[PDB]
Formats: sequence, structure tokens, C-alpha cells
Amino acid sequence: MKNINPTQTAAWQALQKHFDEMKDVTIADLFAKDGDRFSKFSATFDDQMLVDYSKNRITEETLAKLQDLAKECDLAGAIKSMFSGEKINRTENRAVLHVALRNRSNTPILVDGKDVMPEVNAVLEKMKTFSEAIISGEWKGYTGKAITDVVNIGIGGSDLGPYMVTEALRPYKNHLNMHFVSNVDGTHIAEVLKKVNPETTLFLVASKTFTTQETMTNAHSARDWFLKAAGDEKHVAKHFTALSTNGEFGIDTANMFEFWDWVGGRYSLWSAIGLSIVLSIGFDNFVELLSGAHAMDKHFSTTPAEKNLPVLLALIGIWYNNFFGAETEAILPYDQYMHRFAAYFQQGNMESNGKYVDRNGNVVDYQTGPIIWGEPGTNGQHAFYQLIHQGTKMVPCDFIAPAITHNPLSDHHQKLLSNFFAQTEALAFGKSREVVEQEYRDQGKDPATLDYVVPFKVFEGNRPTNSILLREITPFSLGALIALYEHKIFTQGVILNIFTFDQWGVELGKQLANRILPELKDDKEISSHDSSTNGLINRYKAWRG
Amino acid sequence: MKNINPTQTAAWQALQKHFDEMKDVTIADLFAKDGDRFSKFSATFDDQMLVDYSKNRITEETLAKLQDLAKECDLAGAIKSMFSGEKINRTENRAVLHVALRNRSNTPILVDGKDVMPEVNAVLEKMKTFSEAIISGEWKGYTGKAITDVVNIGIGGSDLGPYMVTEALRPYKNHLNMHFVSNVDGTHIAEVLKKVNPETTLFLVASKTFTTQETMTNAHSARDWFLKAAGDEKHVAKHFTALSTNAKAVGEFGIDTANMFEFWDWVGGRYSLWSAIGLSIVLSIGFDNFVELLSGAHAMDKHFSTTPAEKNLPVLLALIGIWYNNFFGAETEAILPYDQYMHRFAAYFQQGNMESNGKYVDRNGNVVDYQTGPIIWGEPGTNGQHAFYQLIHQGTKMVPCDFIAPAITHNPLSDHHQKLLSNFFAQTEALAFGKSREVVEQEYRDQGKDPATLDYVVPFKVFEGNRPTNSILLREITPFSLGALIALYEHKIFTQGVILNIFTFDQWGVELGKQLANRILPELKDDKEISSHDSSTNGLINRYKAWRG
Repeated sequence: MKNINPTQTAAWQALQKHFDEMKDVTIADLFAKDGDRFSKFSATFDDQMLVDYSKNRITEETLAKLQDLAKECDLAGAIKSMFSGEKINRTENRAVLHVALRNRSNTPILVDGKDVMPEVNAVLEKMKTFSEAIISGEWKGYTGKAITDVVNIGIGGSDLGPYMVTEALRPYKNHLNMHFVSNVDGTHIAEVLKKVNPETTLFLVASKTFTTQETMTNAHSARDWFLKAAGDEKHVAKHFTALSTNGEFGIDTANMFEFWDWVGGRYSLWSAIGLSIVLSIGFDNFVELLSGAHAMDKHFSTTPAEKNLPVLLALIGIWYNNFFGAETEAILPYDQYMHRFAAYFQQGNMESNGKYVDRNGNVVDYQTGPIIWGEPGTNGQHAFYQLIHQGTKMVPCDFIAPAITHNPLSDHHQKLLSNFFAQTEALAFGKSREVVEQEYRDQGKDPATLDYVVPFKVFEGNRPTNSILLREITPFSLGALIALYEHKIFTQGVILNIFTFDQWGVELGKQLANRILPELKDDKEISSHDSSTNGLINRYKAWRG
Repeated sequence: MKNINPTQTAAWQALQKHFDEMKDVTIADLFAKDGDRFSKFSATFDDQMLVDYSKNRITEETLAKLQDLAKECDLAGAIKSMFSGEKINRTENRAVLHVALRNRSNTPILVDGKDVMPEVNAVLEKMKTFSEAIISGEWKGYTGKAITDVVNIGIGGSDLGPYMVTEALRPYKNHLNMHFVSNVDGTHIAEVLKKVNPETTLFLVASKTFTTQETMTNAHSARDWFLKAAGDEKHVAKHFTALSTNAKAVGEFGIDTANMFEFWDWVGGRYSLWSAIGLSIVLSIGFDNFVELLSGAHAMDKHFSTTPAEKNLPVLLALIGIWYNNFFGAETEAILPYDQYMHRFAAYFQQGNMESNGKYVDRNGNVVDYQTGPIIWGEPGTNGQHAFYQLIHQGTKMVPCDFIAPAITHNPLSDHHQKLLSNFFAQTEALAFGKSREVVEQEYRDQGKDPATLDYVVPFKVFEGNRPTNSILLREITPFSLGALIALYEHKIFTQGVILNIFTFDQWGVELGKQLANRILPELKDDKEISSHDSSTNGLINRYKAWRG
């Protein structure tokens, strides 16, 4: 696929001059000029997800020039290269096919001359029939009891998605109690072990590689704990399954749910790694989750760029990331269930596009991926919005909300939504000194005596947002929402000329921690490192317990 | 206190020029030129909290110039003003005295000529008595049973502190099951109410005005569920208390105003866990431990108020942060505790830091033309490491990180802790020093491979390092050590506020959102098409009416 340096193109030069003309233009002005602005800068996916990008510092012209850049970088070809199984993960020489995982239409997708769909579909059928055995109570523990608790053990890609989605979709859950263990910090597994009974608990050891130190440390601790009660290791097979590839660990071959190298960790909840999702909400809802991503995959691969939502959001993201130079993006779902959605995308986005060497192997001199953060509304709202309204850093926000709650109480939801609508309105348009002063007059006060407070109550506004309204958070709509960002992330990586699907940047810390661990196993003064590392290691030895 | 524009000082200018000479200097060279660097760029608080700021892009000279800036801005006077009860919160005309809340020494602190310590101590003695009656099972619910569950209902400062701290200190907890509700999203309260029994559940409604919309919406949904079981509002007093000063509203709710625990307007929300607002902390870990939390904050208070600037940890961190915020222009700071129990620590400081210094008008009423508060984020190690560290090591944004870890775990388990800590050590080492292309090529050669045939990968394995960090090693996370750690950051935030010439203790930026949502709520009730706002607010509101059922 093409490896075009976006900064050296004519479209980039044109975006540069446009930015100079645009940089002080105001969102309030853009709305003042065009009364139908919302209808020109919004679109709806599948009659259920409205994406309103109208409160942005953009004109029809900005989008056109940004579309010129996507075309110059051959975005259309990159998309076709991904969906068809071309081996675009060049540093690892791999296909990138999380789209095959949810390919409900079952069109063949080839890797090394072979259709991947039959194996994709076999693992799924296996997850269905396994989940039925667990959920129905047909599958029994070692003392002949039904499973009540399922404990996922994994880190990164094997943890954030399954945790995020089972939380997001609690309204769809069955009776099984779900736990997600990931930190090597012992408190994580210890806090779980003390709540669960060895005879009714199912562990899933999730790990692309099955070598990860954290996951295997945790899996071994769970194994040990289990055996302290069960006594005999023949019982392990009723209580442990694997989500990976590697068996002497003690897991029945038949208990191994496989996935493939062309499945990135941070794009893996759709595969065998999603079993904890299947066990929590059942196989049908999992398939609904797959179906939603699929419909969004279809939208992305067949919709013309001007009406293509992943592209539009990607392009708007680039305008701020690369022309305004904002470092961050906030993701703010007005939905407590979705309290882990921002966190998931910290890996989805930052591990994909947090890169500095281009597809041609050259260090870049322009910005790559942004820093993703956020908490759900209204929680985030009462923590850190002060800075978003009145700080000195521009933070583009995505506000997300369902029209329908799963927990309707009094007027909670209308109160929740009123903030959803109000915050973006506030961010865009602000509140001038004259309005501030007029409020003080309406109280019979003379604002001239209030210079100590008045200037601090002014909101400059002009702060951009997207708003995403869905009918309701369903497995299907959530599936669609996740993939929407997956493909924004894709689109940004193609344009920024980087490799969105590898992650060599995690290596050095693992290798450095590898050298350090053995040094902790004696009572000796360490001096093989720089003076800081030495200092900290030696103080630890002096203070440890 | 003084309101000096930092950008107009000789110190600011000497820093600008120093940065022009420093901007390309690497941490590797800083460490190679002086083997004693660690010892010159680190200090320990109270024989228990080592703060290592050596892996930073700083020299002795950088620190001298940053100190010069704090002097020119009268940091010392500002500190004396806060601690003495001067009304430094000028936009609201208030004192700023969270230091009084934990002032164990009981030296008088006067506001409007009156010592605040008596009232402070009186609320604490009342929290003590109440907590003992709850914890001991002496206080019975409407059916005569001891309490088993405590649900806190609050937003922002009434939620983040209590929750963060009860989590961080779970090893010190008693038998009480704690719950924290804050979102106006009905899910939040609903998920709690389905897991608790009305006869053994105690609610804490945390809200100074006792009119806060989210909190009172939640409190009222709880009252409703409670009465649907109890059948009589006379039992409210056994199951609801208030952290508030509005006696009229509290009493009307059905709560015995004897169980109104109060605080004062010189207690900011985002500094309120040390007050009445921390009742749930007292209930979860006991009054003894809460007092240890207090004493740890007080020891840090003494440190901040009495240590020379050159060894004053909140000041040093604050200055270093300013070097990156204002001279490097980094937008963010990550707080990364290698401790699962502290998983809400970073989130806590998104408020404490960002609502504090996320400001754009200086203390003289003039709009700033320089950077103020940074954006705070983070997840506990090792989780964040497998999520976002790729961008911190290999992205194009510089992210100063504070790595934090205890040397003792409360959950010892084979070699789990040693592994945890090996990551804590290794990550800052990796970020400071990196890994050259030469080293990468040598690794292949030693495999007997020809790195010339490996162009498709070699360039991508190079770590250019020179990414700064602080490392905070504690003996152990205790109520005391945690009290001091929270206070360290509170005073870092103060120092930055002072220097940056802004108002650290107000939050006028929250008002607009609130007035616009107030206008919008009644419009959500009918089926009328809405056209009272901009086209987009209208469009979203109307789509919502089409889709809501």
C-alpha cells in the first residue's frame, strides 16, 4: 500500500494556508452565517447513530481540502488492502484482519491463498457450545456444582476490551459473576480469589502469546490457589480454559480457543479473546456485537469519503492534531456502563498511532497519534471540565449518549441528557463579559464594583466537539461504535504514514525489567545501572518487607 | 499576596535563554557527566517517601533559575498567606484552609479574627462518635439490625476523594461494604440499590448546599427505594445522614440534624476529603486510621511550610513541572502508581489539579498569554504499560510521568511484588536512556543475523529516550503515607498556581454548562420540536425526542 509523507504533498500546503486563514474564525460565527449548519455537518449511521460534527472549527472548504489530503495519500487503496487480507503489517509481515472476525456475510478473505472464514467460524461455534454448557449449568466443577463465577486473566488487549464490553453491556448479562484480573500487582488476583469459591469458578487465561509475564504469573497463582482445595491436578480441566495458541500448564487441548497472528491484541475482543463477553451476555448478543462492527465495516469500505463517518472524524482529528497542534482528545460518554470506553481507546488509539517512524522507515518531523483520555459524564464533568472551558489547552471532545436508558428512574435520564446537550453548546459559544455584567445588573448590582470577580466568569468558547447520539447502547450499536473508532484510527494511521498495527515500543521496558528482576532476588547492592535506577533499587532493598 | 506576571520577570527571561541552551541536552549525557547525579537530584520525606527527580532534563543551573522565579513571584509570602487564613481566594472572598482540617498541632488559625480549630475538632469528635456507633453495630436500622453497607452520594469533590482513598486503603478496612454513587445517570444508583438491603444500608448525602442537582436526584431516588421498603419516613433518620450545612433542607429530607456533619466555605470541594466529607473514609477504615490520614497530610504541611525551597519537594516538583509546561510546552502529566489499590489516584488529581489551575485570567484580571494548568491522566502500573506506554516511548508528544510505588505490598504473593517493582524501575530507565540503532543492530548480529537484511524492522526498534520522569518510592502505602502523598500534590498545585499568577481555589468555569442545562431540561419534557438554540443543539435535542420512545 502507498507510503506517502503527508507533509510533502500539495494538499498539505493548501491545508496550511487555509489554517492561516481559519485560525481565528469562531464557531459562533460559523453558525451565525449558515442557519442549516447542523444538516451540512452531520450524518446518521444505520438509522440509529447520529454523528454531529457541526460544532467544529471547520467549513465545507476545510473538509474538501482534508478530503484532498486523504485522496493524495491513497486512503481508498489502503482500505481495500486491509479488507482483502494484504499483509499491511509490514514490520511483522502480517495481515490485519479483525474485520474477518466479524465477517457475518462470510465472503472469503484470503491469507496465503487460504480462506480464513472457516476457522474463524469454527472457533465461534466452539465458543457458543462451550458458553451454553457453562451458562446452563451443564458444565460442572470438580465437586459437581454449576459455575457461578468466571475470572478472566489477561493484560492489555486480552483485558480492556472484554472488561469494557461486559461493563458496557451489563443490562444484557446473565447470572454469572464476572471478574477481570490483569495487574501483576498481587492485590489484583488476591482481591478476586477472596470472593470466589474454588469449586464454582471458571478461569480463562487469555494471552495472544501465552508467555506474558503478568498473565502467566497471575494464572499460576490461580492454579496454585485452586489446587490447594481441589488437591488433584486432574481437576484443573474443569476450571481452566485458554484463549491463545500454545498445554503442560494443564489445560485440555479441547479447552483452547484459538485466534490468529493477523488479530492485533488491541483489536481482539472480536475473537476468542471475547469469550468472557460470550459467557456474560450469551452467544446471541456476542453475535449482535459482531454484527454491529460488520455493518460499520461495510459503511467504511463502501461509503464515499464525504459521507464516510470514520473518515470524517479522522480528518477532523487531523485538523486539530496537526494544524492546531492540540495533543489530546477527550472521549466522554454520558453513560455510566461505558465507564471504561475511554480507557479501551487509550490502547486502541495510542498503541496504534503513538509512533515516530514512518512506513518508509524514516523518523517523522510532524505529529502522530493524540493522547486519549476522559471519564464518563456527568462524572468527568464535575472533575476536569473547568480546564476544558477555561484552561489554556484546546481539548477536542467526543460526547456520546443514548436516547434510551436501560435504568429509567424519575427524571435521571433527562437530567443526564440535558448536560450532554448543554456542555457542547457551552464549549462552542461561551459567554461574553457583557452577559456576565448584565446578570449582575438583573440582580440590582453594579458590575463596576465587581471587577474582582467579573473577568473570571467570562467564557471565550470556540471549543470544538463532536456529539454522537445513539438510540440506545445495544450489543449491535456498541459493536458499531467501537469499529467506528477502529476505522478512524486506521484512517489516521494511513494518512500520517505510520504503522498502526505493530507495537515495538513496548519492548525496551520488558527487556529492561527482565534484566532487573533477578537483581531483586539477592540482598546485594546493585550498581549495573545509571545512578538513579541503582538508587531506587537499593532503597527498595533497604525498605522491602 | 503578590500577583506577579511571571513572564515579565528577569527570572522568566533567564529561563527562556537557559532553555534555548538546554532544549537538546539529553538525560543520558546528564547522567554520564556526573556519577553522583541521583544524590544531587532526589530527597526523602520523613524516612519513608523517596522522591527521585534525577531523570529530568535539568541541571543544577536549571533549578537555580527556577528557584529565582519562585522568589520573584514571592512564593514564600503566598505560602504564609494560605496557612495563616488570609482570604487568598479573592474572586469569592474566602480563606483557603484545608491545612486547618488536618492541623493536628492545634495552633490557632484565624478567620475574621476567630480561631477555626475549635469547630474543626468538634466535627471530628462527632464523626468519631457516629462512626463507632455504626462500625460497632450499636446503631440499628429500622428493623433492629446492624449496618452492613454504606452508600456515599456526591459529585466531584464529594465523590473523588472518598472513593479514591477508601480504595487505596482497603487493607485498613473493616467489615463495612462501601459504595460510591455520583453520576446523575440512573444506572449509577440502580446498580447499588439492587445489591443492598434497605434494613442494613446507611446513606451519606454529601453536598454543602444540599440542593446539588445530581446528588439530590440520587439521594431522592434512594429515599424513594427506602420508603418503598420501610413504609414510613420516620425511619429515614436511621438510614440517612448528611454532609452539609443546610439544616433546614436536611431536616426536611427526614434526616436528624444531629447527623448533619458540617464544613466551611474555606474548604474547597476538591480539598474536602479531610473534612466532614471524608465521613465514609472514617466509616470504612475507622477514626484512628482517618486521623493517621490527617497526620500524614499535616507532616507534609509542616514540610511545605518550613523547608528551604531547595529541598522542598512540592516546590521542586512544581518548578520541574513548570519547566515542561511552560518551556517545553508539553500539555500533559501522567500519574502512574504501581499499585492496583491506587487505581483512582490519577482520576482524583484530574479534579485537584485541573479544576484548580485550568484557568486563563490572571490574579490582576488580565487574560494570560502563556500556559496554565496541564492536563492530567494515568492508569496504575502495570496496566497502563500494556495500554498506552507505546506512545510515551515512541510517540511525538513528550509525556513527563510520575511513577509511584511502595516497597511493601499488603498482598504478598510469591514473586508478584518483585515483578511489579521491576517494571517500576525499568520503565523510567527505558524512558530516560532509550536504545540506539547500533544496539539494535548488534542484537541481530549476535543472533548471527545480518541486520542489513532487516531494514523492514530495525528502524522501528530504536528508542530515542530522553523522556523525563519522577519516581516516588514509599516504604508502604499507609493512611499516613497516603495522607502525605495527597498533600504533596496539593502543594505542588498551589506552588504552580502562585507562580503562574492564577486563582487556584475557585472554579467559575463550571457555571455556564450548568445554566445551559437548566434551560434545556424543561424543554426535554414535551413533544414540541425545539428551535431555541443553535441549529446543532436543536438538531440533537430533536433527534433525541424522535428516538427516546
